[PDB]
Amino acid sequence: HVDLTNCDREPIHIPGYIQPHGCLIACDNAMRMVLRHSENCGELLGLEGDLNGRTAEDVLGKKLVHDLRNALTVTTRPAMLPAMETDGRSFDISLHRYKSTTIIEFEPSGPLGTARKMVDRIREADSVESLISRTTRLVKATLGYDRVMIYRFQEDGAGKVVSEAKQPELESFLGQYFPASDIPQQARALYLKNTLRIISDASGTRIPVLPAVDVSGEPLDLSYAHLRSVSPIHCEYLRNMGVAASMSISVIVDGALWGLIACHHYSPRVLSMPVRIAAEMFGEFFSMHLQVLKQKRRLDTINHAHAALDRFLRLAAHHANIEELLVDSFQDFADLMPCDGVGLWVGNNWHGHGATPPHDAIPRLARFVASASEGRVWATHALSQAIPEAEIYAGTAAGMLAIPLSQVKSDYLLFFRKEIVQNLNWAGNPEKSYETGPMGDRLTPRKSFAIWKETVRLQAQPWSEADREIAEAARIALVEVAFHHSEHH
Amino acid sequence: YHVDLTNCDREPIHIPGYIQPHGCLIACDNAMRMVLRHSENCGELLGLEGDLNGRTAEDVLGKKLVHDLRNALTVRPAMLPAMETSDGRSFDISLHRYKSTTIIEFEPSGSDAQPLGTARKMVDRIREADSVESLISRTTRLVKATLGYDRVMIYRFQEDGAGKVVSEAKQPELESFLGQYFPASDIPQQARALYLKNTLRIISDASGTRIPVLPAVDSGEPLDLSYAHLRSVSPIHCEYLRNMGVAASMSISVIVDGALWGLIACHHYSPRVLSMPVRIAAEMFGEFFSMHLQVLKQKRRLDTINHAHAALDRFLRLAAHHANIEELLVDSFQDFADLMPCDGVGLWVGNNWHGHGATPPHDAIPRLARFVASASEGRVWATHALSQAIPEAEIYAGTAAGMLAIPLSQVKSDYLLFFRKEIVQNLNWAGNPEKSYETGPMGDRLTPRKSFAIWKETVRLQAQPWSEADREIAEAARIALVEVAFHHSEHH
Ligand SMILES: *C/C=C1/C(=C/C2=NC(=C\c3[nH]c(/C=C4/NC(=O)C(C=C)=C4C)c(C)c3CCC(=O)O)/C(CCC(=O)O)=C2C)NC(=O)[C@H]1C
Ligand SMILES: *C/C=C1/C(=C/C2=NC(=C\c3[nH]c(/C=C4/NC(=O)C(C=C)=C4C)c(C)c3CCC(=O)O)/C(CCC(=O)O)=C2C)NC(=O)[C@H]1C
Ligand SMILES: [Cl-]
Ligand SMILES: [Cl-]
Repeated sequence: HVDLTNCDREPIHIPGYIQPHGCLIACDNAMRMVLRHSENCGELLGLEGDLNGRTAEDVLGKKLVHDLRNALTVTTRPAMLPAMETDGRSFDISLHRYKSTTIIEFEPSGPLGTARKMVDRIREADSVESLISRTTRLVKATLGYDRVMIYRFQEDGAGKVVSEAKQPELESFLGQYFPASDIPQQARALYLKNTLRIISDASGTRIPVLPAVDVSGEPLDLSYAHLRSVSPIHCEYLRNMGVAASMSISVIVDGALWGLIACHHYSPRVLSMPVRIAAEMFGEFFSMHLQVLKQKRRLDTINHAHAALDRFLRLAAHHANIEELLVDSFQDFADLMPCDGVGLWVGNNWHGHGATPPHDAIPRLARFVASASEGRVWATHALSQAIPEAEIYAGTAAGMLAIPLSQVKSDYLLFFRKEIVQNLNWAGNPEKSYETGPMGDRLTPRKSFAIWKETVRLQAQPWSEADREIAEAARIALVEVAFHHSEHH
Repeated sequence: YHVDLTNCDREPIHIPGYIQPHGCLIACDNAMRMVLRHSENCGELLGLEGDLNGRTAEDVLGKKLVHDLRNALTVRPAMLPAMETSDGRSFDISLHRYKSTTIIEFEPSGSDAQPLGTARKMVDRIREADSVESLISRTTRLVKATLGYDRVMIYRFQEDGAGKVVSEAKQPELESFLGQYFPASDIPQQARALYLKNTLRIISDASGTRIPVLPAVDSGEPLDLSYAHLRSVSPIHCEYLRNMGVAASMSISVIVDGALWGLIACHHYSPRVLSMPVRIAAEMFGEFFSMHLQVLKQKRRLDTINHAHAALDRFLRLAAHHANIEELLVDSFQDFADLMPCDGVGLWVGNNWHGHGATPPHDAIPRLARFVASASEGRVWATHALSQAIPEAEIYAGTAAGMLAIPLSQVKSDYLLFFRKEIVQNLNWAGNPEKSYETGPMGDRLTPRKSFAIWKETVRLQAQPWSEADREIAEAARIALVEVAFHHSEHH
């Protein structure tokens, strides 16, 4: 009995049910004997009686067993076998082996070409922004879903809606965030393991797997089964939205879950196997192209930083007073990385530009970095957790990155970021409200957004590994300025 | 016009006026309405009665085939295997438009597997390669075993455009070229341009009777065969191949950062051509090989850069506990040899030398330090040609032909110096010095023995160039050492 108290640990990989848009047979490892079957196998495949204890050869016939045993060699990911002949009827068959069990999934029948056409419309994108923008538009028109979104996962596991294409009558979620808890760890693991997650009907009656628990007390692990049933938590969430069906394409960068291409329909919908194969091929190209553009943007940003710091080094060689040059120059360092403010703290004198803590606050911050830092870059996105008094000015500066200008003096170049809620660009309608089921308003985008805001209260956008690399290049450039100055003075 | 060794550097190999005899070529107007030119062998190969120039493409090829070819041109040349011609027979057709001309190329169809299946099997056998070395090593063995050529080599182009043979799979009776180099002049610029433009270059027969394109000149214009796979071969290269005993070849161009990284060169000692479907597979393999090489290269660069940073960070922590930085460096300098490929390293501080490995003699260092001082703007200075900067350095070029200097001060001419031997000293050539080659009318220039001798002369007194990676690591070392000096001054 899953509810909001235990849905974080719901065993969604072993639900004991499938979705009604196909049927499922579980065989032993050698595909000799039928061990389990979905209750709808008789109806869909035209079979009579309890299929359990019948041979694979009996239930499937000599030909299909021969063909499926061969395909099981290909087994990586599940083998997708569209348009397989049974009675001379056509079934789209998915076949995999996991936990010493052969799972065979059947759909009544109805790729390179569709895939090639989609990939040709994104392969010329030359920015991450351009790729993610055009992808929702392209997937929506090609796969025919009412809404297509892209989420980018944040360092804390929250999702941000970074792209959206939708029917003009729908509310917008663009620029919205949801908390990490909206997608539990087992769901994330399954998104990482499977390219596609299909939900044909959020109000479809689940079909039991017979048996749910076998004679040995083992549940059936449906981790790689596309027909695997959906948490009633998530089904209630979609029903509250008015969503009736979904398909997600997992975006994998550096072997990790970067985000999802989330396709939502406001009526039941399932794509044929051939179209899903195309969507999966599109997903792999999207992921690779995203990873290529992301590397290029990083390289350009690091190179920009180096060229700016080299200009500063050449400039500084012609200056007898380094403190004066920095007082005149420090605001230009704001261009090195995303920040809302920058400041110079040298000889107990403060110079601020943009959104910073007030001069009164800087001694305490300088003191804390001196204590906290081992002479290297020190950075936090949650100043109030380090310095409670920092809560007062969290609206202006919730995040700080500190570059030491000396190992002897408590002098710093300080970068600041606003509370992340202050930089929101949400396209949504705060008047749009949602109906709820027995679990209450927790399972609504409105409440999800409110919960996210509570989790980032008094916090800024985290300092990226790139921001930290740029900060280290700046620390080291400034050491060099100081050294060359002492060499000649 | 006759090509020879004085003008082969500018031979117009894109407009030879001939094709190779393993197919035939029809050139049409941009709309594929009219036949403008044809190879002499079109008559024999396609079974066409009478001169073709002036006829409609539909009259020559039939309405159905021209319809399909028009469609293919609507949807790199188009590779169309097993096309049915008007007389029932199957032809592998290559189709492209260039310089307002449609070029149709024909080969008799055989029996072939789907290219994608062939390509996938090859790709599956290199995709698990986790180093550049493992990829380059296994690729010549795999390609030879798949395509059935007598020799498969990989060349890597050097900074000066020279090729190095970095992988080889061969018949056991053949001479080895592994670890050999050839000078840049062995592949002229227009040949390089065509290796960049075309993934595959096919030579069916290095001694084969050229088939004329009729007419060779139309308006005075020759037929541009830049993208035609049947384009004939320079007499110079055919003579080179005949001298080697090579009768046929196929090269797969390796493209990295939109530049020609190298070739997978397939050589046969008897006339040989692959079917179009196996050539499509070879092209798909080449594309995958290029991408996987780039991924392995990126990981190897990142690992060497991170290894350098980790080592320089250990040194910074170490130095913080040392009152005497000069002494620490005297004790430590040899460890810096581990940052980048080098044959020697030394410390020049306070007119005192300490050397490790292959370095100039102690007496040579003051002249080198003085040179860097006058030539450097207080940043890293590096050369692979010391004697070109300092004539005196020729004396010790065997030991040290290349130097990368890291300045330790802006007010004292103190350096950490890295050295590389003359490149011929680090040669790992698997070849037979007693293997000799017959020659044609152009003489022994067109032989591997003389190619290698010419290369050796182009790099005499020179080392392996310092890579962009080596220079990035040197700059991290310079900066780390500035930081050691500064923190020393802060606390002392
Ligand atoms: C305690 C467990 C909860 C839970 C579980 C599951 N969520 C799953 C998928 C899922 N949930 C959401 C959340 C959203 N928040 C929004 O603000 C919003 C829209 C504006 C959505 C849709 C998302 C985004 C997803 C990802 C799929 C998609 O986008 O379509 C999930 C997996 C379902 C499956 O098996 O396919 C589980 C389990 N959701 C909760 O809210 C909680 C409390
Ligand atoms: C002045 C022009 C010259 C010239 C022209 C061409 N060379 C072409 C191809 C070619 N040439 C070589 C050279 C080699 N040097 C070796 O030492 C060696 C073997 C040990 C070889 C084979 C190479 C490597 C190649 C690349 C193709 C291959 O390796 O199979 C060329 C293009 C031919 C074409 O149309 O396909 C031209 C033109 N070669 C000279 O030596 C000079 C003087
Ligand atoms: Cl749209
Ligand atoms: Cl990103």
